[PDB]
Amino acid sequence: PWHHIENLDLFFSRVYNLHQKNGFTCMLIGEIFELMQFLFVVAFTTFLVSCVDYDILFANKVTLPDAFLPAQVCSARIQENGSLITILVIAGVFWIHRLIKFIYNICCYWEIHSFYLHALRIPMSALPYCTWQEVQARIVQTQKEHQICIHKRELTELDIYHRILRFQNYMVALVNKSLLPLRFRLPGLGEAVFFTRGLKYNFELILFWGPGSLFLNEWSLKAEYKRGGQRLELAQRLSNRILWIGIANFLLCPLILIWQILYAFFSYAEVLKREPGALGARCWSLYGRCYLRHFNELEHELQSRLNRGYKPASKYMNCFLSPLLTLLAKNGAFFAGSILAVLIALTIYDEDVLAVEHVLTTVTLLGVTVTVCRSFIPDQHMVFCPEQLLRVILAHIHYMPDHWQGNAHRSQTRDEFAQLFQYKAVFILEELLSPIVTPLILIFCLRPRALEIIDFFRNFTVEVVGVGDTCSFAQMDVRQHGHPQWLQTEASVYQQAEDGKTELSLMHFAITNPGWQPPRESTAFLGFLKEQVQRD
Amino acid sequence: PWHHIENLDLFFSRVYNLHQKNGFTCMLIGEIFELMQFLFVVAFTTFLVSCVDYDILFANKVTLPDAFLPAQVCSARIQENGSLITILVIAGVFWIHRLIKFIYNICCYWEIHSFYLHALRIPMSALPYCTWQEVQARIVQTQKEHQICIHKRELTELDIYHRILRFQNYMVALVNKSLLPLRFRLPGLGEAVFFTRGLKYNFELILFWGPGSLFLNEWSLKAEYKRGGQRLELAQRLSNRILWIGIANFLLCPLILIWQILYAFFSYAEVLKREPGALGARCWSLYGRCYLRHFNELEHELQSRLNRGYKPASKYMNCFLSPLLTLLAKNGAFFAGSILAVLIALTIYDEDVLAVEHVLTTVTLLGVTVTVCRSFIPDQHMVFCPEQLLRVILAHIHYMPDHWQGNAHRSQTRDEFAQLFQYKAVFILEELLSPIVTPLILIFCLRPRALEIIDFFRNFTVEVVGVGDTCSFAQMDVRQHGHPQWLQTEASVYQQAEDGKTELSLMHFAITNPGWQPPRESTAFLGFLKEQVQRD
Amino acid sequence: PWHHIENLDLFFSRVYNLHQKNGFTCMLIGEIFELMQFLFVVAFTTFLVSCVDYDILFANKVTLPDAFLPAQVCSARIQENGSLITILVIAGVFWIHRLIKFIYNICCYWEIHSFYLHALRIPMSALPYCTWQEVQARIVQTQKEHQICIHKRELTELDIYHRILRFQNYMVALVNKSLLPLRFRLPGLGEAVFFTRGLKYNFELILFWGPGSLFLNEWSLKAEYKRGGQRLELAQRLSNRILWIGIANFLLCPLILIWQILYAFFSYAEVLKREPGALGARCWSLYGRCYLRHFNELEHELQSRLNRGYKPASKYMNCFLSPLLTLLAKNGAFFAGSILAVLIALTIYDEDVLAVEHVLTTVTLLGVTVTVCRSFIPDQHMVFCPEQLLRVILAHIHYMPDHWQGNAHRSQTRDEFAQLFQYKAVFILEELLSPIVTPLILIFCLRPRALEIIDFFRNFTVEVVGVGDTCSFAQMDVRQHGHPQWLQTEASVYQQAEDGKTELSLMHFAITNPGWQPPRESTAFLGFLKEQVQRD
Ligand SMILES: CCCCCCCCCCC(CCCCCCCCCC)(CO[C@H]1O[C@@H](CO)[C@H](O[C@@H]2O[C@@H](CO)[C@H](O)[C@@H](O)[C@@H]2O)[C@@H](O)[C@@H]1O)CO[C@H]1O[C@@H](CO)[C@H](O[C@@H]2O[C@@H](CO)[C@H](O)[C@@H](O)[C@@H]2O)[C@@H](O)[C@H]1O
Ligand SMILES: CCCCCCCCCCC(CCCCCCCCCC)(CO[C@H]1O[C@@H](CO)[C@H](O[C@@H]2O[C@@H](CO)[C@H](O)[C@@H](O)[C@@H]2O)[C@@H](O)[C@@H]1O)CO[C@H]1O[C@@H](CO)[C@H](O[C@@H]2O[C@@H](CO)[C@H](O)[C@@H](O)[C@@H]2O)[C@@H](O)[C@H]1O
Ligand SMILES: CCCCCCCCCCC(CCCCCCCCCC)(CO[C@H]1O[C@@H](CO)[C@H](O[C@@H]2O[C@@H](CO)[C@H](O)[C@@H](O)[C@@H]2O)[C@@H](O)[C@@H]1O)CO[C@H]1O[C@@H](CO)[C@H](O[C@@H]2O[C@@H](CO)[C@H](O)[C@@H](O)[C@@H]2O)[C@@H](O)[C@H]1O
Ligand SMILES: CCCCCCCCCCC(CCCCCCCCCC)(CO[C@H]1O[C@@H](CO)[C@H](O[C@@H]2O[C@@H](CO)[C@H](O)[C@@H](O)[C@@H]2O)[C@@H](O)[C@@H]1O)CO[C@H]1O[C@@H](CO)[C@H](O[C@@H]2O[C@@H](CO)[C@H](O)[C@@H](O)[C@@H]2O)[C@@H](O)[C@H]1O
Ligand SMILES: CCCCCCCCCCC(CCCCCCCCCC)(CO[C@H]1O[C@@H](CO)[C@H](O[C@@H]2O[C@@H](CO)[C@H](O)[C@@H](O)[C@@H]2O)[C@@H](O)[C@@H]1O)CO[C@H]1O[C@@H](CO)[C@H](O[C@@H]2O[C@@H](CO)[C@H](O)[C@@H](O)[C@@H]2O)[C@@H](O)[C@H]1O
Ligand SMILES: CCCCCCCCCCC(CCCCCCCCCC)(CO[C@H]1O[C@@H](CO)[C@H](O[C@@H]2O[C@@H](CO)[C@H](O)[C@@H](O)[C@@H]2O)[C@@H](O)[C@@H]1O)CO[C@H]1O[C@@H](CO)[C@H](O[C@@H]2O[C@@H](CO)[C@H](O)[C@@H](O)[C@@H]2O)[C@@H](O)[C@H]1O
Repeated sequence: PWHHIENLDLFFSRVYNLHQKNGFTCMLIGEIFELMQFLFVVAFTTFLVSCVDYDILFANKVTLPDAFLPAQVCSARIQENGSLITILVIAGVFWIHRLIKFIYNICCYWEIHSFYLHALRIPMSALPYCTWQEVQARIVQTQKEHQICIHKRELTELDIYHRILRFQNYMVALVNKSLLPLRFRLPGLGEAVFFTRGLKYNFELILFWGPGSLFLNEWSLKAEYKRGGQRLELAQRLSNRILWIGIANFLLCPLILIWQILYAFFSYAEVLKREPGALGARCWSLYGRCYLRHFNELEHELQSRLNRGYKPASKYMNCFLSPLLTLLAKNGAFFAGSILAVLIALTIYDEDVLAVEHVLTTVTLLGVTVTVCRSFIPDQHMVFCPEQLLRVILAHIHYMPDHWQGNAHRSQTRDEFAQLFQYKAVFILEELLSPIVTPLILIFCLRPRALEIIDFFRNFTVEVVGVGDTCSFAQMDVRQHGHPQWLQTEASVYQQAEDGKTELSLMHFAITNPGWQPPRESTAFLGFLKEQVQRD
Repeated sequence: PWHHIENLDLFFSRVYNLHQKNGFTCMLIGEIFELMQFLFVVAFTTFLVSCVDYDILFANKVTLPDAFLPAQVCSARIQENGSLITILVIAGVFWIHRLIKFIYNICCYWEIHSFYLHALRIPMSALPYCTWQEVQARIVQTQKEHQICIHKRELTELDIYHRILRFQNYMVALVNKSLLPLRFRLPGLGEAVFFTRGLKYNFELILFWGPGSLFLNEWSLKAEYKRGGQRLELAQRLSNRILWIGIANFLLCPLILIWQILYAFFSYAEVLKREPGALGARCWSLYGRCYLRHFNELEHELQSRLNRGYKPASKYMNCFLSPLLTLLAKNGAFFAGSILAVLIALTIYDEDVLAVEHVLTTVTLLGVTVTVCRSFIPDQHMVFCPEQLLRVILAHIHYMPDHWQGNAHRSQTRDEFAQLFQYKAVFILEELLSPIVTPLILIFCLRPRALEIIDFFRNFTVEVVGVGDTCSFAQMDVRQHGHPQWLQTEASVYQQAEDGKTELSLMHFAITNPGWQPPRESTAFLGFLKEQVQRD
Repeated sequence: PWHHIENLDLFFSRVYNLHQKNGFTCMLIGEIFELMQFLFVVAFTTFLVSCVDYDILFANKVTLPDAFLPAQVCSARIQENGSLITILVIAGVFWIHRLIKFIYNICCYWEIHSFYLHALRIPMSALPYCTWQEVQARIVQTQKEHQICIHKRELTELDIYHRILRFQNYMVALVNKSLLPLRFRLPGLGEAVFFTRGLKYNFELILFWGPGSLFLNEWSLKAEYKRGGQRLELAQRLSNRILWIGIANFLLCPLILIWQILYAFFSYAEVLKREPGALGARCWSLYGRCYLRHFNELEHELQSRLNRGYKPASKYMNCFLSPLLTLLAKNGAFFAGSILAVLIALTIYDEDVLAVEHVLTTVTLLGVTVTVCRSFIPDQHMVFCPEQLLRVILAHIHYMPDHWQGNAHRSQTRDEFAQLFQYKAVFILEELLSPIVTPLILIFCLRPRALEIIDFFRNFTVEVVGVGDTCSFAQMDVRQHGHPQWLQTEASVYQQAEDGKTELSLMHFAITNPGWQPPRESTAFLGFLKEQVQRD
């Protein structure tokens, strides 16, 4: 609760994170569990590889520990493996770095916990039931007593938003203006979108937080990037920086590939054996979390919007069925159910139809076949309405390409709605492929864009008095960043928010935070909008 | 895409069918699968009857093909069966007729495929996502360039409807005016309705397409039926025709009975072993598909209406529970679950309670008993609302007897809503009974109505300039076929659409096809209706 | 259908009960089943205790009846048990009393059956589909012909309500004004509510129907309780009466405890073995059936309101999840699914991984663990809205504390909504604990309130001309029993309906029974309410 604290972006971010992971104790436990999962994957894997005698386990009454070798021998058997010892040393160094960051993080989170209890007065018991809106209103009222925000002003409830979301507004504006290569033209497929967790991590490590990034403070852009001249040498320097970060990625490829595979296998294989159709359900697509996101939108508001609108979207995606697969399913079900009905009537009649060379395996395989086909057979009496489903999905989601509203029922619309909605299986596949795909996209597809990235960060970076250097769009300025088709805008092409992000983002903010005082242009815009809504 | 083609009814029907079975390839495959199902049922059955040595299979390690007899012996064993060889010869003749019709059909469908691609310009890829409305608008715009409709006029979008649905409007009007015996008074039951697939096939074979039917062209009624005189000799001729068609049915009874038995056995026996309650779900009742159908309503519009309104109807049917069966279920569940809980506690305690003469079979039978009873026990906390359920079911369905709206909750209403909604099990039973029941209804209950059928076809058959001879009701003429209670109508009794079919059918058509230009009386009617709706 | 019958409260109650248990036959069967369940529990239990030779059954091919001992020995083995014979004699005396009451009840119900058939003219076939509203309208029209209601007036449709619900309105008003101890302050828990079936039975046996109750006739209060004086001696007499009834409860404690144990064991043990999560579903809480109930509300109207509003309430209760349990579930699922995926991959690879000392039991236990955790893991994409859920729950339920409407999302609101909504498991536990808890609450917590109970029954008991002595609140008088905050009321504190029961109860009655003629003040109140609703 200190006066003139430190970097305020971090303080506010930590406060927000403490509200999200409901309380200090919960958060501490969550982090500890996160550290134990890594160590368990690595140690379980190295135990399975190195200490277990599979031959005795398989064939050659045997108790479980009859397989395991004694530690006095496991240590020697794992030590005489240069590749394994090297992977373990790199894994242990990453782990120790993560454990040290965790200790430092909890030592800094006890300070936020004391902030809550003593200056906000929200006990950790009343924190899960507490409405981040109420939390930040407490903070804004506290700004008087326990002084913060070194010496600029009183907090204005959007400052906190800018502090928590400075780099995320930059990502939103980068992806919104089609920098940052995502679309690819694969042979044998349409234009794929490849945006993963590792790729966005690399983009942020290149642009925002690193040794030689664009930013020096975490709230101020380096002084040269604001200068119009010397843009070409800056572009060359950025290109070399991203080249070498891509090469580090290419060299770390084997280790991250191993991690993604062990790890994929340690959860999704269980789910596969249980319910193989859980991976046929669809998830909201990291590209799509960044596309459908308003500018100053905290994570919980985006996710509330995203799951309010999830079941409409599943009803839409299941409308759409291929006739050929449906017919193949129907008829395979007929023929398999016929042979199975005959074999079942026989095994019921005499009961010795069973234990005939292949009858039992045949019954089981035929049952699996009938079940798969019946899962592919659409439910008769299914209401097919892709227009109203798309209308309600939009009402929850707020952003959609413009060539969707008319032709809701075509393959073009369905095909690029799957850009946003994504079978979970292609998610797991796409997270597996990112170790081997991220370096080459990073080296080849982004380095040509470095001169456009430099011009973005020079052109769209405003200095706001209290917060520092923020994105130019996240101001929610209807002027200078509007879009003439949605709407007064003093914005030409290249200087405009594409899918209506400025207008819809300002509306979403004004609706979610009713306490905020809207500037002149924003107030006039919202008033004219309300007049048009109530009039028309 | 030819000029002055052929019979246009067939051309249009084929075009519509090609749109429905989404594309030529899909349709071809579907027909091939339809041909392979027949051949598989017959060949699998004759293999099970004739080639398999059940004794060795049952009792007397044995591989599966140890049962089968060698073909050099299967041929002789199937050939020395006069009944089997005769059934196989009749089956093979029906098959060859169906295969020849299939070859002719695909040779005629390649012409419709070329029509699409070259004159409509809708590739087979864009056809599943294509909206029959858009397809027929293409057709109506094409009528200028690739000339069709030999020489009468330009197409008016209702001509295509009449062409595709000429005989189906006749069936709708026949069933609507209570010709065509459907209601029967069985002893021990209420008035049953027996309308099947085979019965309607026989009605159409008698009336519409045959050697000596009412129609000579497929678009023109024979010349004598338009004459008022000689009605009695025509009635006698029709009565003799239907007598001999009924006798052909009675003679073919054994073969169609065998077909229905086998074919139901295969599929529904599999479903029975899987989920015996799937046959307790209810389907929309061939009588009911013809009762709830508007006049000029293509199959996909009826089915869209029928499944939009399916779940309300299931919620209605499950409201209604017999108290005696509910009480018997509750108490049988109590006593069975009590004995099973005791036996389960014992088998858990010692684990040797099992392998006691009858304990395991008792546990299994008691589990089945508890599950059946719990399925019959209504869900407590079930909202019982048969008035609003009937209101929404009507909103989807549009046609309901008039003595339903008040007493939605009685046994009279539920009992004759099951005329339309029909357990799937009574559907399979009613399709099994049709081989043995259709000849006797056809000989006894319809031959007395022949003089009324002749008067129907003489009185209600208009000659419309472009289309030929169509039903008089399907014109959707508010005059001369109205109903005074629904509504100006110059229609007395016997000359009126009963359940409001004219008014509601004209409204449904005007709503589904917004491009159609409504005649004077229809326009005035729809305008007055809109004024009354917006006023009241 | 007799003229000047008997006590009319009983006649009307019986008529209502006959309508509820749909018909005489159904009702008779239900009662017979109720008698057979008691006898079966007792006889099955005494057979399991006394006649079965568990040693031979467990260890020492054996047919089931090899366990049972011959009756010539079972009689002697059950007779030489003083405790068992005593429990059986008390059980048989209670049974014989119940059988005698059943015979008398059906001999009195044949009279109501003849009443229906001959004076109301509703056959038992048309009775399940018959709408108690229609039944009582028949009754009110019958009041002219088959004369009833000895000589006061014609029936006014609220008289029947008072007759059926005289003592239940008293319970509603007792619980509504916080007499009748329900809230308790347990250590280690919040303020528990303990209101069971046995406790309310004891309250009614003390107050309403007994040897020396408050009422002498069933429709008239004893003459002394109307007198202001002698209140202290009446309070002492009531205190002694409730002391001795509590002591009878304390002495009968072992037998009712045995009954509850057995009876819960049978049914809920079966359900436990089947679906252990059925006991995690929530039920509407005997306290809560009495709290949410309007004054003159028959049982079926309350239950219709209670299940119309059940699924909203379950959606509310499940949008509250503890973060710590959710995190523990997620991570236990991870670690268990990881070890199980490894063991499953091994058993798939070689198939002899199985039959290794503990692998199969480990796979089963791990599967149970993963399933339990996945049940505790909240469904991602779950819409969390406790404000609109509470709004719709209120719309169905009509009564709620006033400090709920604002903070729908807190632990205070959830914690005292579980007062009304109650896991089924705590219901079964709370019905088990009532034999041992009811005597001590009855002796200690209610005897101090006897002087307030006397003042309640003296102050709030009006003599209405046709019905006799009814509760003062159940008149639905907006004056003299209103509440100034809801609303003209001439009611001070202690003389007012707390949660708005008078106003909302009068509204519910006027809406459910549209035929009733509302008195002056009630009519003016309802009119002003309608004017305010349509105005604001
Ligand atoms: C110049 C060099 C550049 C090279 C850079 C490489 C970039 C890619 C590296 C990827 C990696 C390196 C680890 C490799 C280990 C090697 C050891 C050898 C192993 C041999 C045996 C770190 O990278 C992750 O780090 C995260 C931050 O830690 C980032 O998100 C930040 O996180 C927060 C901040 O605390 C804030 O929310 C915010 O700041 C960011 O959102 C991620 O964006 C990033 O992918 C892997 O860590 C990852 O593990 C995966 C599960 O595989 C985790 O999955 C997630 O959570 C699971 C449930 O828990 C679910 O299962 C899974 O569905 C879910 O998705 C990831 O979350 C991540 O933890
Ligand atoms: C040739 C030079 C190369 C040297 C190594 C650098 C390699 C490049 C990355 C280095 C990297 C991890 C390694 C990447 C993971 C690899 C995955 C696979 C690897 C194994 C397969 C270590 O990060 C720091 O580690 C420090 C030591 O631990 C180093 O000491 C330095 O010197 C000392 C004195 O001068 C200083 O006192 C000391 O403070 C310095 O830090 C630093 O050099 C380094 O920057 C960066 O990761 C991390 O960056 C941070 C922001 O920084 C990210 O911030 C998160 O999100 C932001 C929200 O907006 C906010 O930032 C923040 O709210 C949030 O927490 C994290 O999400 C996190 O991901
Ligand atoms: C003077 C003499 C009069 C005698 C007339 C008899 C009238 C009754 C005969 C009935 C029969 C004779 C076959 C007997 C074989 C004997 C061989 C011996 C066997 C010994 C071993 C033909 O009759 C059917 O023919 C159809 C046309 O082919 C008709 O519909 C037309 O169809 C289209 C046009 O192509 C157009 O849509 C339109 O024009 C009509 O809608 C049907 O109405 C008619 O029932 C049987 O065929 C039938 O098989 C059944 C499944 O049993 C099929 O079931 C349907 O599809 C299944 C999924 O695929 C499902 O399982 C099933 O749920 C579903 O219901 C039927 O569809 C039908 O194919
Ligand atoms: C004592 C005389 C008796 C002779 C036999 C006739 C027996 C009566 C029916 C004969 C029957 C099948 C047999 C019934 C099935 C039996 C089931 C059980 C049987 C085994 C247990 C064969 O139909 C034709 O077969 C031809 C040869 O294959 C014959 O050759 C003739 O002579 C040549 C030169 O003069 C000519 O060139 C040749 O074109 C002639 O056809 C014809 O006689 C016969 O009409 C009719 O079935 C079929 O009728 C057609 C419309 O016709 C129905 O149309 C469908 O729906 C309509 C949509 O609106 C439209 O029509 C159409 O869009 C659609 O496709 C079909 O749904 C279909 O069902
Ligand atoms: C001075 C002395 C005072 C002492 C008073 C004690 C007060 C508590 C006694 C409790 C007891 C004494 C029996 C003990 C047997 C001892 C024999 C020895 C056994 C050794 C081996 C009678 O008490 C019950 O009697 C009922 C009336 O009969 C009362 O409700 C009235 O009922 C109607 C009127 O007919 C009218 O609706 C109305 O008037 C009241 O609503 C109940 O409120 C009362 O609890 C037990 O009876 C009970 O059995 C339980 C199931 O355990 C029954 O459960 C219910 O139905 C089940 C499905 O059927 C379900 O499973 C269960 O979920 C459900 O809850 C109860 O319903 C009840 O029948
Ligand atoms: C030291 C004296 C003690 C003597 C014994 C009395 C003990 C106290 C209760 C006695 C009790 C059962 C015992 C309690 C259960 C115990 C559970 C565990 C026990 C074993 C562990 C027997 O009830 C009666 O039984 C009679 C004989 O069978 C007795 O004969 C008497 O003398 C004769 C000539 O003068 C008379 O002709 C004869 O008519 C007298 O009845 C009476 O004394 C007794 O009142 C009362 O239970 C019952 O009360 C009735 C209303 O009364 C309740 O009414 C129900 O709900 C009401 C709706 O608003 C309405 O009333 C009604 O619509 C409905 O039906 C019932 O729900 C029911 O529960």
